Amino acid sequence: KMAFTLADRVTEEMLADKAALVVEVVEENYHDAPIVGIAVVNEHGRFFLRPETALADPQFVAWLGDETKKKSMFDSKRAAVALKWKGIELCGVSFDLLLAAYLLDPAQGVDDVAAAAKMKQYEAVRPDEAVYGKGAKRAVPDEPVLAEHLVRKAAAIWELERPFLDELRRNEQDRLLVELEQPLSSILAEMEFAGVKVDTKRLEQMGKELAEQLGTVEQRIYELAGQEFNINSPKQLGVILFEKLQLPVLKKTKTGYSTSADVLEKLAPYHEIVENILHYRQLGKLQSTYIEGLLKVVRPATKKVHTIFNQALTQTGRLSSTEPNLQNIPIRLEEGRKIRQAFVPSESDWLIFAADYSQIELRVLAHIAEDDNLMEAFRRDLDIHTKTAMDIFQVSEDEVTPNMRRQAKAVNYGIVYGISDYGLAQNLNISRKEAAEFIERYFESFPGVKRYMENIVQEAKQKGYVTTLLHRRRYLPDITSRNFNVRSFAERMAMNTPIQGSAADIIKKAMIDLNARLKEERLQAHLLLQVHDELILEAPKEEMERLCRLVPEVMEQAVTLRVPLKVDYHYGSTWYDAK
DNA sequence: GCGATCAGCG
DNA sequence: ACGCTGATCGCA
Ligand SMILES: [Ca+2]
Repeated sequence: KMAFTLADRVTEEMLADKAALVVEVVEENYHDAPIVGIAVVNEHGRFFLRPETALADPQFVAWLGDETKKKSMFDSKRAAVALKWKGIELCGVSFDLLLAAYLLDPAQGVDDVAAAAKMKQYEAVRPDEAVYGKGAKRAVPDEPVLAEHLVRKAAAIWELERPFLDELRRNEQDRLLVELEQPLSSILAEMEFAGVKVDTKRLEQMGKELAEQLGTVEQRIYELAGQEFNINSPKQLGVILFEKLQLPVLKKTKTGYSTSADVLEKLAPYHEIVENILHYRQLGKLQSTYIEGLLKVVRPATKKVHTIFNQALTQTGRLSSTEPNLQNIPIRLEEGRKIRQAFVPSESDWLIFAADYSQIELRVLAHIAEDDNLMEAFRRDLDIHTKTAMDIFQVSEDEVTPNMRRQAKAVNYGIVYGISDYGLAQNLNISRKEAAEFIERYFESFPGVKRYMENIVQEAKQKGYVTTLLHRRRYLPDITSRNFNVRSFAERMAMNTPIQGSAADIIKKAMIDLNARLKEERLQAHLLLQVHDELILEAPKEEMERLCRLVPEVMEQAVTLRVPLKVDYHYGSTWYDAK
């Protein structure tokens, strides 16, 4: 019901200098995954290609790698990375319908061409799920069904570029797509394909020593509990703590007794068992997620892990990392932080270089709210978290422990993002009127932040959305809901999203500037990971001293704010040592 | 499949 | 009753 050529060979009219291209990878994880078909729509017509012929044709391969041949795509990072696993470079992507839909409305959840197309009343294409099936029924259909689905996606992309571009322009989002999100997409592709090298012997050795500490703590719990149980069974664990040992019930869940770490810490005066249960969970988390979980996804021949950075998922414009998540590798507890010793450079006498922004979101907040005292504090490079710990625990800067600082950190962001006196008292273990008086005092010193929090909520009520400094957008229909709880959650989104989102815009700008600068200095250094406000690279040890001057400066100059941006940096033999 | 939980980011 | 995530696991 749509006309196209089922092509055998590649012809010159398939290689026009502007086209919609579909390079279909059905597997969710596209690393080293099969390419099942190719479709091209251009001025000359519509074409389906079998990949075993087009990807071995030198004229088609050259066309893919020629940046003057412009391609409109959906999810071009997926195609680019699977092509790299075929030894093929894709260049010239001038429109990515996934990123365009994500900028226009991140809450759509647009996961395929049909879902983006529906945004513009275009419906002559089917959902990917209806063509391939789901779960155990997933299959590549017969070639004519596949060829028509891929051509319909390409024709949809061909039609939808212009209406998407013109709405992006009306939102002031068109330079965000073309100068930020599309260039970042190619940089993520390289990072994911390069991967990160893992010391599997060291990981395996820690997993052995963990399995032995786990058993010990486990017997000390059973003995403290009188009997044995499934320490992972909330039914059983709840029965032990709040019936057998008769500990107080401080919190319930929708299913029963709460056993979260916040509760278990408040019960430590009552019984020694709760601190052993905490230690047990922590050692079990390291074992399942970060030992077994990481060994499960290492590619054995190279000892590399290849994450996928989802660029069109978070409601704020942050990235996320999946399979493995390399953005939540432990760091705070000493036992967990040693996991970072297994992350090593991919070549001998290379090193890991990490740089990160200091207090990025409070600096963004200072700039956006134009708070006099908050701006002045950062013009003095004050460490607000340490300063806040001193104020809370009535100590000196000498006696600010890392746990007090991390505590003050949660208070600093909590207050500006709408923490209540109740919530503050539960976090500090102070009375509820002391928490409220503290909150009033903090807004006495930063009235401009208070004003911004009110202004941004009223602006979200009247506009229907909030924006970031580079014009990312988030719609907030619930901001006018009549239900008090639903409306309150939306108000705190209006306070938080412009700040977190602007901080995501800034570090994405830095990654793009950094790559251009690495290239102009002809350095071998390349990005491996982004962790929200941190960039991790690897480079020959001979480039470290240049990177100590280049990277901080690039990051600090990514944008110009009314306060300076501050960047800390370390390097060494493993990720562990690069802090 | 989902909720509770916990690892990270602010 | 601060916000944004992803992984594991039990299942109330
Ligand atoms: Ca930081």
